[PDB]
Amino acid sequence: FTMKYVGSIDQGTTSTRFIIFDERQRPVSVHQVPHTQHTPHPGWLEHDPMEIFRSACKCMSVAIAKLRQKDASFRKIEAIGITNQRETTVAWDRVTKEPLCYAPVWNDLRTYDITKKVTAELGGGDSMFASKITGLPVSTYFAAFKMRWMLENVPAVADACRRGTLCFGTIDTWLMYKLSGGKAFVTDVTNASRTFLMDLRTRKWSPELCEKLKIPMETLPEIRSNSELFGYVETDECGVAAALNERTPIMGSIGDQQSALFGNMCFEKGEAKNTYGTGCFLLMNVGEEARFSKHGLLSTVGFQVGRDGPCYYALEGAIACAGATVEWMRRNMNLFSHITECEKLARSVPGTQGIVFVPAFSGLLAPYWDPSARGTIVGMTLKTTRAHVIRAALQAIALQLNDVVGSMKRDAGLNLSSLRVDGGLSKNGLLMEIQASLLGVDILVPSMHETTALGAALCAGLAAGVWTSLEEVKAVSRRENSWKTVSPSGSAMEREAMIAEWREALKRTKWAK
Amino acid sequence: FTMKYVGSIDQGTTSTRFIIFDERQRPVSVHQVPHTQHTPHPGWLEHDPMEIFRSACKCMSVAIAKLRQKDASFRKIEAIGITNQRETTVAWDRVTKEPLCYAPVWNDLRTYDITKKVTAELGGGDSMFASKITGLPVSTYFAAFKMRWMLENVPAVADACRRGTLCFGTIDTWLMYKLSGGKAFVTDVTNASRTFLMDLRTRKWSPELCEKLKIPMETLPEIRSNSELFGYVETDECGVAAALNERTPIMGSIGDQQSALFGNMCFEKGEAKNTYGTGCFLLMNVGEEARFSKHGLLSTVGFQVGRDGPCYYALEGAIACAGATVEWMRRNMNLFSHITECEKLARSVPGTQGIVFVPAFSGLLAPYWDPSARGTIVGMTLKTTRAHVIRAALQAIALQLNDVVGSMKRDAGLNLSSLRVDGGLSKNGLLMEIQASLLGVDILVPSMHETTALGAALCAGLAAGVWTSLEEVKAVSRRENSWKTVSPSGSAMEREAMIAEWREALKRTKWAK
Ligand SMILES: Nc1ncnc2c1ncn2[C@@H]1O[C@H](COP(=O)(O)OP(=O)(O)O)[C@@H](O)[C@H]1O
Ligand SMILES: Nc1ncnc2c1ncn2[C@@H]1O[C@H](COP(=O)(O)OP(=O)(O)O)[C@@H](O)[C@H]1O
Ligand SMILES: Nc1ncnc2c1ncn2[C@@H]1O[C@H](COP(=O)(O)OP(=O)(O)O)[C@@H](O)[C@H]1O
Ligand SMILES: [Mg+2]
Repeated sequence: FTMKYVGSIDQGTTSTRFIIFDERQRPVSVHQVPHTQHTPHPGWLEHDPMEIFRSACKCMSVAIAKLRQKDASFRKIEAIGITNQRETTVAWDRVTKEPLCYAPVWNDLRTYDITKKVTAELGGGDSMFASKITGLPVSTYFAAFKMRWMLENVPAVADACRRGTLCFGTIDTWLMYKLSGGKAFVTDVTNASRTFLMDLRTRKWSPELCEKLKIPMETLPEIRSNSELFGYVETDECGVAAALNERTPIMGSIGDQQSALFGNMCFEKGEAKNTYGTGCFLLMNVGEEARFSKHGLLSTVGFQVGRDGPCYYALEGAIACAGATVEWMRRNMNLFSHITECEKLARSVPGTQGIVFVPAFSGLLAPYWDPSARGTIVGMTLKTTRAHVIRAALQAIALQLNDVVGSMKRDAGLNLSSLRVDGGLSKNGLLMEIQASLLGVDILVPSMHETTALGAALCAGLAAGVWTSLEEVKAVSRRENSWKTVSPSGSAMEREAMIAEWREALKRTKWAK
Repeated sequence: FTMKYVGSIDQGTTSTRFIIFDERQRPVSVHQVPHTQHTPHPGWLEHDPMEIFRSACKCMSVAIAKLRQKDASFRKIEAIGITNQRETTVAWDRVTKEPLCYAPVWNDLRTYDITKKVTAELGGGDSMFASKITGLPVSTYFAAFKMRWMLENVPAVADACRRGTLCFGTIDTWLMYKLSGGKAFVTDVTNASRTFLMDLRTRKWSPELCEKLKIPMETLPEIRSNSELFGYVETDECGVAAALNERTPIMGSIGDQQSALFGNMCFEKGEAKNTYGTGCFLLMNVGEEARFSKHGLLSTVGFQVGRDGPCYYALEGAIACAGATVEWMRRNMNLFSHITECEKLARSVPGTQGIVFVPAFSGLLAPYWDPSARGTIVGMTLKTTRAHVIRAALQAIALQLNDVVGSMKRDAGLNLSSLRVDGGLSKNGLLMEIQASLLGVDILVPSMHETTALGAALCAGLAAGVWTSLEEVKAVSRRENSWKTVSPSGSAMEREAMIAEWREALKRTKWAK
């Protein structure tokens, strides 16, 4: 009979995408719509919630139209999954169905003042004071502090709060709310874990933290798993309820990085995913028992398939400048013109030969949180060329991830089994070879470019019966979607010497204000 | 009354050049002939003395032939001045009139083993043991150690020493010897001050230093001033005498850096010159009393006009990578296509916005000696561009000079009156402006920049009576050749910030070994 299709909304920081998958886990139809990156002040970033909603709607109707062209028997989508940029918080009124203000992005720094105040007055100076509850440090990124800011600075948000019509929610909630025409007010365990308001292990809202951070629990949605019935697409914007035909259940919701972990089949303990973009996030599945960090890392939910399915937890490490570093060498420094020359020049030299380039342009994150760190090159002679500098940048990305991986291994008591990588820099062959040799792990690069989107589609498809088990999911994946493997090709001393050289260079990165 | 002309032989590390000046101090003819750069062993550099002499004669006959084509008033050259690469030492036989080997160049490093031996055995671990006598530390550069190497390693030189036919001479002596047809064996006070054999206070050879270093006084020439009769040109090697037509006296001899000091009219104490070339050589007139450094700067003779005349001393400082940095950014780093873009890109930004680039590619010299220092960049953000790196390099050159100048001012017990500039990077308007703001003195840019050649021509012309006083020399210069004056135009906090950043960066430069 006809193919079963699963649709995935991939709502990213810069754009929204709807991707329709079939039973082969193959992306058969795609549409993308970008949205506005509002920066009203320095360090501020916010998105127009209604623009994001309309973008998703357009993506759906266009992708549906394109598929019916390829398959005329395509009448319905079995279920829809959502995957989203995390932490970004929307504030809306439950009567007008409208947002009270623009949504502060995960990246936004406006919450700095509140962040300081929380650590000092509630944490007594310790930013890790609630880390055994949330798995998180006090930071500008997490949803709670953005909520507090909107209560303190936006009169309309406080007006909705004082009346009792205020709703707070991350992008998954907002989308599910508007897609349902105001009928659903829900969130998944992964998104909820990024709010600073959820107990990580019990996966329930914490009244202790909600009251301390002055957030009314009346403004918070219901927490569900990643794979179950969330609601139904009940909106004719932009003709989506029509474009859909059979009434379509929303059955998947999962944070973007977690969706990548899931979509790359990282089901076992020690299986990890590094998602490349401007920076990169590294997530490792640490098993069913939550692991807490002594070395800067985040403790988060990996995935939970079903209301009482096993919850797999993860450790998370972020480094800020990856793809941005390679482009920096291009648009800012003129080291190359085409991004194909980047690897060509880097491979044209036997080594860095004395130099180390620490591309800490936005400070040191990884495990060693040092906001004073800056971009720095040491050890240069007159024999130093752009080729050695580019290769040093590639070595640096590898060494930075090694610092994260090392920290993850110690925090989890678990070796990195294998590493999946996708995104802009996963194409760079030399970077992969250096990373594989330095980490001592196999690097798997998916030939299918839509593994982030696939995660939410897998969550929905499992809930909708398109796929019946993770073992079937894995079997279909192996049959349909190939991958390149990059194995270690370096020596033991070659690694130790490179790290020792790296450690010496880090000492000189401090620059500060 | 007829037009008067003075010739200048400029014998450098890479080429020889004859420049004819008229009485207006205008360069009216020039020809350049290179000589072979012999590098038999790594770090070694050697010059064929007969090739250098042949080149000098070739340069003279061609430049003269060129002049009479375009100048009907040119009849003869009144006098010839010589200016030469210092320290480079020639060993020749007094009977064959030919060298026994090639001449080790000033930057040649074959004398390292001997230089460590002198510091150990004669100095007692102190390389400054004869600094109060010579003004120099024990170093590979200076002639005495090259002479010693020739007696230890070259059998012909050791053999000539036995018979009493061996002559040691710096380039001024070798040329003066061969030009005269073996009739003159003399050196000027500036060139002699670079042998490690002259006493600064007496301006004579030190019997004790000759005794200690086993260099017989039979091998050394007679020390004279920079301006007087040395001899006559009595050779027709490349048709030179014929070109000269009339008999021509050699009336000027001065080391290349001192010649720039003289060419730039630094006749008064407090007046300084800097040659912005591949590296920087800073010379400051310290007066009629020798001033000694505690910052590793060299004490030397600046000039002496006339037999036993007033002897003005100098302090000398150098930086390794000035022009070499600008070129390095172009070829090795692709920061710009060719020379003109360096200034334009650097000017396009108001400042360096936090970054510091310390181009210590071959260590730090000046008042902070550190061979372990390497090329370093600190403070980079994603806002940093190639333009910022270029401007930072220019700032770094100026900052290094500021440190050298400061150290000179303290030891000499005098303020910097003004800085005259030449070399090539003096054409960079922004570099001059930054330099002026950092120093707090006006910077003088001669529109006639053949200043090194001018010094020897002035020396010869003063002895020949073409110019009758230093006061008239300046008057002619002021009337005929226009100066560009660059006044300090910075902010107290901007200079304060630039120096403070520079200071921090220097601490992060240690790397080598
Ligand atoms: N082996 C297959 N079995 C069933 N349907 C398929 C198969 N291959 C392609 N299709 C269908 O053909 C349409 C076009 O997809 P296409 O771009 O060819 O997919 P792919 O490139 O992944 O094979 C889609 O609707 C897809 O479901
Ligand atoms: N139910 C199925 N749907 C699609 N392909 C299947 C199925 N069962 C087995 N296969 C096999 O999986 C392989 C992948 O097919 P397909 O995705 O069409 O390849 P392509 O990359 O050319 O699109 C084929 O060799 C096919 O025989
Ligand atoms: N001390 C110096 N004086 C003048 N130019 C120098 C010096 N050192 C390096 N240079 C560079 O060499 C070029 C010409 O100098 P030149 O006198 O021909 O060198 P050399 O002394 O080796 O013959 C200039 O463009 C300049 O950048
Ligand atoms: Mg196909």
